[PDB]
Amino acid sequence: MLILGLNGNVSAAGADVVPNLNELYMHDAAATLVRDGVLVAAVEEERLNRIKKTTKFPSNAIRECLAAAGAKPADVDAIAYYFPEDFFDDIFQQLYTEHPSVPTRYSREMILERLRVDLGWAAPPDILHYVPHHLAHAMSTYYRSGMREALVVVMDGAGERNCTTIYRSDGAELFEIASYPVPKSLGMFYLYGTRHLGYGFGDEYKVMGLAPYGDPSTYRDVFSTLYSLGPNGTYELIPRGGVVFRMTTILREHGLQPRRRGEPFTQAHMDFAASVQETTEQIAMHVIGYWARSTGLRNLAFGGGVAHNSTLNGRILTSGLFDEVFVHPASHDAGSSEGAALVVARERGERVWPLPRLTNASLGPDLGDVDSLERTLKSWSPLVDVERPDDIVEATAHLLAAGEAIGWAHGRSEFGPRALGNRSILADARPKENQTRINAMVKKRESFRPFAPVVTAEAAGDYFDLPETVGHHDFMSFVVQVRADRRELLGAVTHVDGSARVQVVTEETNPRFHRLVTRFGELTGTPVLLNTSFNNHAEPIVQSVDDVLTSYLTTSLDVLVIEDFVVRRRTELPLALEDFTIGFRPVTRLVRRLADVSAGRPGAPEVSHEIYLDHTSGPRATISAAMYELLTHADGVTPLGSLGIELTGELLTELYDLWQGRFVTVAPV
Amino acid sequence: MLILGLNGNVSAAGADVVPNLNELYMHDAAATLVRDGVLVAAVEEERLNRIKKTTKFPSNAIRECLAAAGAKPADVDAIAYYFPEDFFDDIFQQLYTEHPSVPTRYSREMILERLRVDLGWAAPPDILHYVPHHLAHAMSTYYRSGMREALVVVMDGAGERNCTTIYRSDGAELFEIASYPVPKSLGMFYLYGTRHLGYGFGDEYKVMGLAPYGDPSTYRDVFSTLYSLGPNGTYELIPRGGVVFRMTTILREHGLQPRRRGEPFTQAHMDFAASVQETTEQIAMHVIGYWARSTGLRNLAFGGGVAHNSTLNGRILTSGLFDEVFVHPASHDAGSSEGAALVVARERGERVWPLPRLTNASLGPDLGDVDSLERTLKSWSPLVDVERPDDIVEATAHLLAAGEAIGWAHGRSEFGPRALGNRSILADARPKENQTRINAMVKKRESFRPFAPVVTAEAAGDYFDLPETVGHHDFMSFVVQVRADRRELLGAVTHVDGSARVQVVTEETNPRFHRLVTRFGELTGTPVLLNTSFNNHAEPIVQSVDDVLTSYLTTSLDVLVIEDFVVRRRTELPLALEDFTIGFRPVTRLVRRLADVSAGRPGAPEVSHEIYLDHTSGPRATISAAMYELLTHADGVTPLGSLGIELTGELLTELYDLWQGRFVTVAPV
Ligand SMILES: [Fe+3]
Ligand SMILES: [Fe+3]
Repeated sequence: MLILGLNGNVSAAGADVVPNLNELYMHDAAATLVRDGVLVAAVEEERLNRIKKTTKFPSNAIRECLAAAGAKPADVDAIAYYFPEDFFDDIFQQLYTEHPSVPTRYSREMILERLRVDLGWAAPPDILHYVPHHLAHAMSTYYRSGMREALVVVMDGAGERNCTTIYRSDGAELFEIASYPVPKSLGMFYLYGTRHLGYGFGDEYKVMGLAPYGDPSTYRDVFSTLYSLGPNGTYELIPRGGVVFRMTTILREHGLQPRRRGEPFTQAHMDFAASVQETTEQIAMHVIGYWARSTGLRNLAFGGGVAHNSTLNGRILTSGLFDEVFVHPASHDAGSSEGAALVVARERGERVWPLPRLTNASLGPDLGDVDSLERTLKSWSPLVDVERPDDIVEATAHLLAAGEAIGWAHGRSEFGPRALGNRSILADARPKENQTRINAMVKKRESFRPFAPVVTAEAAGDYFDLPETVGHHDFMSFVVQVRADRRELLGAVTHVDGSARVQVVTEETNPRFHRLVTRFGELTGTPVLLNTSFNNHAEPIVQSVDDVLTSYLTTSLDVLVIEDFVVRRRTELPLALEDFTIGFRPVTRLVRRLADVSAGRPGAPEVSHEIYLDHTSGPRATISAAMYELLTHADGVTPLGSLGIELTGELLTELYDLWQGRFVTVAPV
Repeated sequence: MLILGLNGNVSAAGADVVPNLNELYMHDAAATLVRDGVLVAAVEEERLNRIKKTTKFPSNAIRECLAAAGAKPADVDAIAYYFPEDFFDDIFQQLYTEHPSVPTRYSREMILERLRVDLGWAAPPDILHYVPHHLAHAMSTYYRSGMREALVVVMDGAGERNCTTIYRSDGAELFEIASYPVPKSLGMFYLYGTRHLGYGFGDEYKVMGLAPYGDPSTYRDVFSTLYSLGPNGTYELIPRGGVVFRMTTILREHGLQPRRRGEPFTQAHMDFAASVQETTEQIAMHVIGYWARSTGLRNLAFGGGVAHNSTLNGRILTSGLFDEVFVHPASHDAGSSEGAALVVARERGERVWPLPRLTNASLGPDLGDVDSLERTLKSWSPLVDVERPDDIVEATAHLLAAGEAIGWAHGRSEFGPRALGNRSILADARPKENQTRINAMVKKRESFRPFAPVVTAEAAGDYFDLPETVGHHDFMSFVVQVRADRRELLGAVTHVDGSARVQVVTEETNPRFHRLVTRFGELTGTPVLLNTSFNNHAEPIVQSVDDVLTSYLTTSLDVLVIEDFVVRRRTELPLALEDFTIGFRPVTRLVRRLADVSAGRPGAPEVSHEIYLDHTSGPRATISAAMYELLTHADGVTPLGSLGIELTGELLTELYDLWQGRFVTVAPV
């Protein structure tokens, strides 16, 4: 049976269902394809529409999943949606009361319309089926664990009814044993803390990264008025919601004002981070500990968005409550779509359980074959030199050992937030100064951010203190201690408390990446690399050849390795664009705006030129009259060189700024 | 002692404190000036910035109040704000967590900055004082009643703590005896109902207008699951707030979807309106009845926004619980600003109580003197003919009796939502077809809307069944029955149940308007007129000469009476604008926008031209390339005739559309 699982809102490519549709309303849109129980293809819409954690309907994800799996629309037996229909339709109705001119169409109709318009794919209404949100999460987590018995815990932001649901397995089935209502959400608590630290939706892992620098005791007393642990795994949490969240009143009362975007981080900020992280662990371990003791289960499969807290995951491993713990690479909403697919297949009669443990998150589209790639690379030759060594792994280990920081792109893209050796930025794990270098210089972000190591399965025990409890480390789900005698050596990837978010790579999972790490260690003595996501500040992980080339050229990475090829910039900045086109993204908007900005009596209006990305939280940039004129010609087909506009260094430098911001698409003819 | 009272948010003229600042966040911004306890000047910011129920800081209102009262900034002893400081600062902090780049400035600083920037008025921080929201409401309502003892009830949307507060007077002081928390808000319930009917914030009185057409029994069973009345004046109301309001789930469950803007009203819609109104009355009378019986008080002073429900007010009169009832012309937040002023004066030592009953809501700016007006009118002569009869009241009664519908503007503008004979549209109350005519034709709105009569104090008992309980009818606060033997006669102002929102005008309140109504009755036999607000669909009540002339000329009113002058259009449409200027409002935005709207590979972007008003819920209009070009010259100074652009009928008709929409300011040189 072939099932398509979906999550996300219903918005088209170009405009949203409502103006500035809340970013909480079905974020991390994705599609999964499940064939006889096996996840055969999976990718998040963000990788394709280039909008971080997008809520847009995942049309592109569907197209690519089908092609990646060698399936056609007609092969799909059913479509599974990650939330119940009456809940989703309740949300739409709410929206419609707030926006009187938006037509009252419900989710079923709207989903099918998207399939029809974007994919030319019409189906009978009853192809669509809907599933409880927590069950979707839980089925995904449990089935992908391969475990024959497990305590299965889902902790997130919010389902239709609960923030947290506890299940025990019963062979192929799940028995729900407990839940905690939406107001007790750890996900929502962590997000509030993240917003207080001057961040937004999606930035939770940054707070988790800052927390080790802080002292949880500075604000312990204040935090103790925000929650309590009760008997038998019960807890209370300060009730979110209202004109003013009660938490806001309390913080302001104690003299804590929220950090602004781009301000430095004080010790006070780090302390607050530590308090948010500590509080989250206290409650999560209170719940998990109680239910582990009560059920006597020693296998845990943990999911929902809170399972992306790898520090918490580490605490789970060291508690000694379990013998084995599994966390899915996509424990956020994108992963629950495949859980919906599993539920729907089961309801339809399919019996696939049990399945092998998921070991490989590389389920997105690949880069095409190497022949077509070589051809594409020739089209980029005004900007880059291309070489094809006898052995790409051999060449790459040498690049790494000589001290180069590289883009590394091959095979199918990683499903879930973590790069794992298919769309990675790589460098030596040893030099401590690589933290500043990859951050401040290459990615352009905050310096405090820690980096994650990858080690081979063969060498893991030589660098890390792996706990007695067996975690599955294929997806960087867990924090572990670096061996004390290796902390100095592993300068770029050891946090201030001696910890690291570790990727333990096996040959089976990723032979090329495993061989790379193996060879690097033969050359240097140390089979460990730094592995961070391949993206600048303005984009999600790169997906296509176009994305990879753009990202390489608009950051200051030393060199790009894509499939069999080594690619290096020919100049410092990619300014020779004569034979390149400029195009708009669906969300690009270019304006000449007039406004009378004087005080007193009205006077002559002033002209501004501006480009912006018309999605929730979309960036914006002032541009010159000359840039405006140029971009009126951004048709995605005409070469820049033959627009009869003089391509000055000034104009091209301005264009480069916009390319770096991803406001436009720059590609060869 | 001279106190300035303020309400509203802190936004500048041109942009809001945050993007798309919620319209609930301090709406109906206003300023009041209280001198030795007497309201000497009062006006809402909306009348000046031309934005309905604006949340913008009331800079213009302050300027005009000062000038209207013959005061300078330096004369003001203190500034009073209608909410507590810690509540307002809590709201800002909330906002700042949601918007990381907005600087964390608190209300005191931000208010004083507005005074400094907009008015050139600097003061020491401690000039500003803040007051509990319900006490502000209650002091305003009670003091303006002139009552020596009263039950004082405040029912609104939300204060900092309660939706409803009950007080009994103690001479000049108020003793709080009871409150109901914010989740029990009648104001919020009524707004939700209003949104379900395809309306928005501010439209509550439209729902109240529709309710008599409906049958409250159709949905009685459904509605009974939304609330209950308990012992001793207690009640429960369905808890608002959450992902989905529980009320939304219930409505959708029973097959009730929200009406879209501009759709026709079915019997089902009218029934729903009747249910919302009935429910509101059931609860309000449950609370008021209990407290009237418990306190034994037979004088009621009723305030807060729910006191603008004139149907409810009528039910209060007929209950027989009271001997006298007073409702302020501005019972919404604009009126509470003067309550804050009264509290602050009392705290500072002033003892003004008791004061005479408020009888006159005409406290805004006047139209200047008649000499300057005659001069201004000459400047409009390309568009209008101006005549100056010996006796304006005599001429006007004749216009009315001959069947003309008129604009009528004189003296100081009305404070609060109701026009009362200073900025009114007037017509014969007798012809039933005037309902369709003033609505569908002149104002451009829904046909169902009822119209309100004005009668003289001398004649009130001849047309209306005034209840035994004495209501103060100076401000159209109460609904009463039209005498059965006059319902047929008073065709334009009698609702389907025989009721009307009546204005009983005295000579003292408005001598000119009283004389007009008196003379009209001498001419026709019937001293009753239709009296509706002077505004089209796209604006609040007209304020200035410019506003009045614009409104007259951009609607299809027959004739304008302004002060001593009769003004008539020279052509059907005001197209001779050669000697007129065009200007932007502070919120006007004119754009040439590009976007690639194709599907498939990117292609050439498309150009759109558009003008919009950059405030929350601001209108927007597509315009032609030719209109765009023209408006680039809208400097508010250069005459249209000498721009060297050909003023075709087509272009001028398009301009007229925009003028009617208030997207631009059109005025003589
Ligand atoms: Fe989820
Ligand atoms: Fe209020």
